[PDB]
Amino acid sequence: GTAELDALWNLVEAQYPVQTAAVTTLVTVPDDYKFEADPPSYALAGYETSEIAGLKFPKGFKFGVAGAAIQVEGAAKAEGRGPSTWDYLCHHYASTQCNNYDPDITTNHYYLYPLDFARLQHLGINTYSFSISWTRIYPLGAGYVNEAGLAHYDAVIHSAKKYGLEPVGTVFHWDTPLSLMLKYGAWQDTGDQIVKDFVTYATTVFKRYGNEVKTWFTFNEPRVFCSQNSGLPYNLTYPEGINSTSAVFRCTYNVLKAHGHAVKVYRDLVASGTIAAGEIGFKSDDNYPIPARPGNADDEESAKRHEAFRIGIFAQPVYGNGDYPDVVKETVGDMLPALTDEDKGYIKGSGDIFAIDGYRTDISHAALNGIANCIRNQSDPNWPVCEEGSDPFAHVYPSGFAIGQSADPLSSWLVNSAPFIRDQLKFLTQTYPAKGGIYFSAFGWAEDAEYDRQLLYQITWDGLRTQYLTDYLSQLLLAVHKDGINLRGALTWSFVDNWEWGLGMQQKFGFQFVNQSDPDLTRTFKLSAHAYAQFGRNHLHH
Amino acid sequence: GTAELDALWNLVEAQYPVQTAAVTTLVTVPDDYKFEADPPSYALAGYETSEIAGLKFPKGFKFGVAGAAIQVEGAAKAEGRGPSTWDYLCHHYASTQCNNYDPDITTNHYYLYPLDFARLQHLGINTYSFSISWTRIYPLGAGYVNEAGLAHYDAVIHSAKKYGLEPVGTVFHWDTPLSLMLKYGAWQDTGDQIVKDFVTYATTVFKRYGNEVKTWFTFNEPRVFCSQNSGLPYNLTYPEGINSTSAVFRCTYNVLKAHGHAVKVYRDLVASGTIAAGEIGFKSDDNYPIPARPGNADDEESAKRHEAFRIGIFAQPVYGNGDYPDVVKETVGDMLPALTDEDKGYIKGSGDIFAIDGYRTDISHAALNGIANCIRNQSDPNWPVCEEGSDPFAHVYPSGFAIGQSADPLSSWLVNSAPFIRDQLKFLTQTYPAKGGIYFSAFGWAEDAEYDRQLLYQITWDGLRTQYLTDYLSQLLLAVHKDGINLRGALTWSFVDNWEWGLGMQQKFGFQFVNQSDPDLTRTFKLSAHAYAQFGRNHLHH
Ligand SMILES: OC[C@H]1O[C@@H](O[C@@H]2[C@H](O)[C@@H](O)[C@H](O[C@H]3[C@H](O)[C@@H](O)[C@@H](O)O[C@@H]3CO)O[C@@H]2CO)[C@H](O)[C@@H](O)[C@H]1O
Ligand SMILES: OC[C@H]1O[C@@H](O[C@@H]2[C@H](O)[C@@H](O)[C@H](O[C@H]3[C@H](O)[C@@H](O)[C@@H](O)O[C@@H]3CO)O[C@@H]2CO)[C@H](O)[C@@H](O)[C@H]1O
Ligand SMILES: *[C@@H]1O[C@H](CO)[C@@H](O[C@@H]2O[C@H](CO)[C@@H](O)[C@H](O)[C@H]2NC(C)=O)[C@H](O)[C@H]1NC(C)=O
Ligand SMILES: *[C@@H]1O[C@H](CO)[C@@H](O[C@@H]2O[C@H](CO)[C@@H](O)[C@H](O)[C@H]2NC(C)=O)[C@H](O)[C@H]1NC(C)=O
Ligand SMILES: *[C@@H]1O[C@H](CO)[C@@H](O)[C@H](O)[C@H]1NC(C)=O
Ligand SMILES: *[C@@H]1O[C@H](CO)[C@@H](O)[C@H](O)[C@H]1NC(C)=O
Ligand SMILES: *[C@@H]1O[C@H](CO)[C@@H](O)[C@H](O)[C@H]1NC(C)=O
Ligand SMILES: *[C@@H]1O[C@H](CO)[C@@H](O)[C@H](O)[C@H]1NC(C)=O
Ligand SMILES: *[C@H]1O[C@H](CO)[C@@H](O)[C@H](O)[C@@H]1O
Ligand SMILES: *[C@H]1O[C@H](CO)[C@@H](O)[C@H](O)[C@@H]1O
Repeated sequence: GTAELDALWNLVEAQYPVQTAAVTTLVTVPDDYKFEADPPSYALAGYETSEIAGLKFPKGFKFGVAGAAIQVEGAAKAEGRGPSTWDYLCHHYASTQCNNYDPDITTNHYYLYPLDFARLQHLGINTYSFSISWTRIYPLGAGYVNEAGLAHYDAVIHSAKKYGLEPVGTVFHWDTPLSLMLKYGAWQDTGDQIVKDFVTYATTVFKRYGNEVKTWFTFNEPRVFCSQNSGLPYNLTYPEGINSTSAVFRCTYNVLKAHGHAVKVYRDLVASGTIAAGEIGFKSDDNYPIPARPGNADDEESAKRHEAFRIGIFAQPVYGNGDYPDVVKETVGDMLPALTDEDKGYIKGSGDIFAIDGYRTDISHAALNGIANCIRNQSDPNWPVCEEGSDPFAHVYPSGFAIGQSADPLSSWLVNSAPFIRDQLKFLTQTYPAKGGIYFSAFGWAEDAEYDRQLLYQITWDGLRTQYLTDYLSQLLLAVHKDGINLRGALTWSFVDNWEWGLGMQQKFGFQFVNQSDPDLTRTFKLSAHAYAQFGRNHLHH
Repeated sequence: GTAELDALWNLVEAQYPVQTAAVTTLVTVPDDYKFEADPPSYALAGYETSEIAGLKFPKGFKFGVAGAAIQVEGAAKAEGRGPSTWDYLCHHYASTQCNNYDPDITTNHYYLYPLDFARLQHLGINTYSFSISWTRIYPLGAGYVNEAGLAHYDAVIHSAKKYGLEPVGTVFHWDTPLSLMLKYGAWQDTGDQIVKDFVTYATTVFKRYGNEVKTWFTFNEPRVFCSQNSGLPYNLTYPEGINSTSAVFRCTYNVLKAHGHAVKVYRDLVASGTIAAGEIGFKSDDNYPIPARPGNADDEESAKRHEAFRIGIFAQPVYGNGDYPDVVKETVGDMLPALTDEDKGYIKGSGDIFAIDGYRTDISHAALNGIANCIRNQSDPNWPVCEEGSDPFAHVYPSGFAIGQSADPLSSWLVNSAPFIRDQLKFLTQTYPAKGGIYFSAFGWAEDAEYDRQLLYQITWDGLRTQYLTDYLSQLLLAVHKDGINLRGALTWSFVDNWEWGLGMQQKFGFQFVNQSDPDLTRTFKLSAHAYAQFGRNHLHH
C-alpha cells in the first residue's frame, strides 16, 4: 500500500480502529433460499383507495428502492478504500455528532449485496439506486486509482441485473474524500481543484459503467450536502477567507460547476459512442411550501424564499433560466460566486432528468419579526429563508394542527404529506422542466420509536410506514393519469435499516429490518415491503 | 363507630401525603367557550372504507366514551372519600408497582367534568360510561355513608344529561375500600361479609340514581380484577388458607355472588317502582382466540381453555347454563368454591345485557410441552390455560407474522385485531345470549411512544389510534348489518389520557391529550377524537 493512504487511516483510527464485520466474504445465495412467510392476507386490507383501481404506471416505470454507498456498505477499509470525512467525523466525535455509531459495518451490504438483491427480487422491485464510494475509486480522492474499488461495483452491477434490478447510479452521496478536505478544503476550495478532481473521478466511473448504467445523477441532495459544510469536520479546515456561513454557498457554486463539467463529459462520452446513451441530472429535495395563512403576502414570500434556497439555488441554474433565483443573490451577495460565462455553458441545460426526494411538503410562516428585518441579519435564527424554521411552525397550521402525520421525532423534518405530492410535481415540472421527465427519487418513513421494539413481530407490522408508501405511490399514480406528469419512477428510501448519518443505526427507514444484534445482520421483511411489492403487482405492466 | 377515616388515610400517607391539584373547585363553562380549531379537512380519509357505506347503527345506539373513577377523577381525599387499595399501593410501592405515579390528582376530572362534557358534546358524543368510587359512598366500605359522595355524582349525572350524554354506570371498577381489605380481606373473604357489604353499597347507588341511570354494569372485567388479587396489596393480608392462586378463584366466586345478589336487589327496586326500569350486566373482556395452526386439535383445545378461563368462568354462570366451564371445573375446582343452587338462583340469568371490552383477539398456541402435562402442574408457567401465553406466541402465527399492528410495548397485550371482531361477536352472542343485546363496552389504543413526544402538533395527529378506532367501529357497523348482531353501543377507552393502573399517566389512551405538565391539565383534541366524531355523523341516527 501507499503510505499516504496508511497515514490517513492511522489518523482516522487514532481514537478507535475500524471494526470488521462478522463475515467478510462475498456471500453466495443458495438456489433454495427460503424467504420468511407472507403476512396475513388481511394485513394489506384497505390501504389502497378505490380511486386508483386499474390504473397502471407507464410502461418502463422504474419501481425501485434507494441506498447510498456509505450508508449501506460497511467494509470501510476493505480492498483499498480510503477514508471519508464521515469515517473521520464518527471515529473522533462519535459521542456528540454520530449518536455513538459509525459507518464501519452498517448493514454490510458490501459483502451481502447478492442476498439483498435476491430478497429484493422476491418483492418485484425492478430498479436499484446506489451511490459510488468515491474513496473506493480514488482512495486519496485524486491520484492513483484503486482497481479493486472499480471491480467491486462491476460485480455489484452484474448481480443486480441478474436479479431483475436495473441499476441507477449516483456519483457522489456525501462521502467526501478526507484527503481532499485536508489538502485544500474540498468543496470549500476557493480555487477550482475540487472540480478538476471530481470530474476525473466522474469520467472514470462513467467510462467504466456507462455501458451498463443508463440513468445517472451527479450529486445526491446538494442543498442538504452543502448545508452540512457549515459543520464539523469541514469547519476544522476552511480555506482563508471562508466563514462557516459561506462554506454553504461556496460549496453551492463549486457543486454547480462540478455537475456542469461532468454532464459535458457524460454527453461527450455518449456522443462519441463510448458508452450507451442515457440521462443525467441530480436529485433535488425539500419543496415549495404552502403559506400558513393562504393569500397572505408574507407567508407567500417566505414560501418563495424557501423554494429558492432549498430547490431553486441548484435547480434554476440547471433546469431553468441558468442563474440563481433572484431572492438568493440579493440576500447573500458576494458569499455566492457569480456565474462566469463559461460556467453557464456547462450548467444551464446540464440536466436530462429532474429528480425530487419528495419526502414531504412543509408550511411556511413568515418570520414574526418581519422578513425584511430578518433577511438583513445573518445572525437571525431564521436567516436566510426568513420563515419560522422551527418545528412548531414548519409543520403546523394557525389552527394548531399539523399538515399531516409526524414520524419519529428524531427525524422531525419528516411528515406524511401525500395530498400535496401532485401539486409539487406540477410546480417542479413546469418550473424546472427536463426533457427526460421527473423521478420520485426518495421517499420513506421512520416509524416512531421502532428502534425500541425488542420483539420481531412488533417490528414487522409497521402500519405508519406501510401507509405512507401507499399514500405516496397513490398520489404518484394520479399525477400520471390525472395531471399528465412525465413521471419516470418511484424509489423508496430505503430497502434496509441502515446508517442514517448523524442518527446512526438508531433511526430505521427500511422496509426490511436489519438485526443489528446478529453477527450475520440477518434480514427479515416488514409489512411495508409487502405493501410495496403488492402495489407493484397491482399497478405495473407485465 | 366514627370517621376513623383518618387512621386509614394516615396509613396511606405514611410515606408521602396525598397531593392536592391546582384546581379544587367546580369549574364553570362559559357559554362562549371556544374550542381549538378543527384539523385539516383533508384528514380522516382512507379510514372509512367503501364497504361500510350507507350503513347506520340502530336508533338509540350508545355512541360514547368510557372512564373509571380512580383513573380520571383524582380528588383522592376530597369531600370525605375513603382510601382504596390503590391509594395504599401507590403511596407505598410507587417505585415498583405504580411507575412512580399515584391517582391522587390524575386528570382532575372530579372538578373539571362540566368542561369535559361540553367538549364531548362538541364532538357529538351521546353516552358517558363511568364508575363510582365505592369509597366515596362508604369511605370505610361499610358503615357510615358519605352524603357528599352521593351528592357529587348527582351533579355529574345532571351535567352529563345536560350535555346530551346518556349516563351509563359501573358500580365497581377495582377501587376496593382499603378498610375492608384490612378488616376481613377483600374478595378473599372466606365468609360472606364482602357480599353483604357490596350489596349494601350497590343498593345505595341504585336508589339514588336509578331514575337517571338506566344501563348498569356491576363489575368491570372481573377476570382481570380477580387476577389482580393475586398481587399486592391483596397478598399482604390473605386470610389463609388462601395462597396467591387460591386468591384469584375465591375472588371469582365472591364476585359472582356479589354480582348475583346485587342484580336481584336491582330487580326488586325496579319491580317495586323505586327506580326507573333499566338493564344490568357486567363487562367481560379478552377473547376466544384463533388457533395458531387451523384444524390442529391441540391449538383448538388451548383456545377453548383460554376462553373458559378468561370469559366462560364468569359468563357461563351468568348468561349460560349457570355453572363453570367444564374445563375450568376439571382444572381448578379444588380452589374454586362450588356455586350452590341458591347461588345459581341469583347468578343464572343475572345479565339483561352483555358487554365485551373487545380490545383484541389473541392467537392460541398449545403448550409446547403438551397441554396434558401443563394442566397437571400448577407450577408450569402456562398453567391453567396451557397455551403458550408469552408475547412471541400469543400474537404470532407459525409464519412468524403478527395477527395485527402492535401498540405501545408497555401495553403489549394490545393489538389491532379488527378483522376478528365480527367472529368474536357471533361467538359471544350465541354462547352467552342476553335479552338486551351486547355492548362493545371498551376498546382503544395506546399509541406507541406518544408519551415521549414533546410538541403538541406531534401528539395530536395520532394516525394509528385514529385507524384503530375507525377499523373497529367499521366492523361493529358491519356486525349489525351482515351478521344481525344485536349490538347496543360502542364506547371508546378513553376520552382523556388517564391513569393507567401500574403504568400511571405514562400510557396514553385518550382521544384527547391531557397536558399533565400544566396546572390546569388543559385538554386538546387528537385526530382520533374527530375521527370518532366524524364516524358518528356518518353512521349515527341522532
Ligand atoms: O434519513 C435522513 C434523511 O435526512 C434528510 O435531510 C433532512 C432534510 O431533508 C434537510 O433539509 C435537512 O437539512 C438540515 C441539515 O441536515 C442539518 O445538518 C442542519 O445544518 O440543518 C439543515 C436545515 O437547516 O436535514 C434533514 C435531516 O437532518 C434527507 O432529506 C433525506 O434524504 C434523508 O437522508
Ligand atoms: O391498562 C391497559 C388495559 O389493561 C387491560 O388489562 C390487560 C389485559 O386485558 C389483562 O388480561 C391482563 O391481566 C394480567 C394481569 O394484569 C396481571 O396481574 C397478571 O395476572 O397477568 C394477567 C394476564 O394473564 O392485564 C393487562 C394489563 O396489565 C385492561 O383490561 C384494560 O381495561 C386496560 O386498562
Ligand atoms: C463546526 O461544526 C460544528 C458541529 O457540526 C458546529 O457545532 C454546532 O455548534 C452550535 C453552536 O454552539 C451548536 O448550537 C450546535 O448544536 C452544534 N451542532 C451539532 C449538533 O453538531 C459548530 O458551530 C461549527 N463551528 C463553527 C466554526 O462555528
Ligand atoms: C436478533 O438476533 C438475536 C441473536 O441471534 C436474537 O436473539 C436470539 O433469538 C433466538 C431465536 O431463535 C434465540 O434462540 C436466542 O436464544 C436469542 N439469543 C439470545 C440473545 O439469547 C434476536 O431474537 C433477534 N431479534 C430479532 C428481532 O429477530
Ligand atoms: C405477592 O405479590 C407480588 C406482586 O404484587 C408478587 O411479586 C408476589 O409474587 C406475590 N406472590 C407471593 C408469592 O407473595
Ligand atoms: C396453593 O394451594 C393450593 C391448594 O389451595 C396448592 O395445591 C398449591 O400448591 C399452593 N401453592 C402455593 C404455595 O403457592
Ligand atoms: C412442573 O414444571 C416445572 C417447571 O415449571 C418443572 O421444572 C417441574 O419439573 C414440573 N414438574 C413435573 C413433574 O411436571
Ligand atoms: C403543556 O403546557 C406547557 C405549559 O403551558 C407547555 O410548555 C407545553 O408545550 C404543553 N405541552 C404540549 C406538548 O402541548
Ligand atoms: C474477511 O476478512 C476477515 C478478517 O477478519 C478474514 O478473517 C476472512 O477470512 C475474510 O478474508
Ligand atoms: C374553581 O373555582 C375557582 C374560584 O374559586 C376558579 O378560579 C377555578 O377556575 C375553578 O372554577
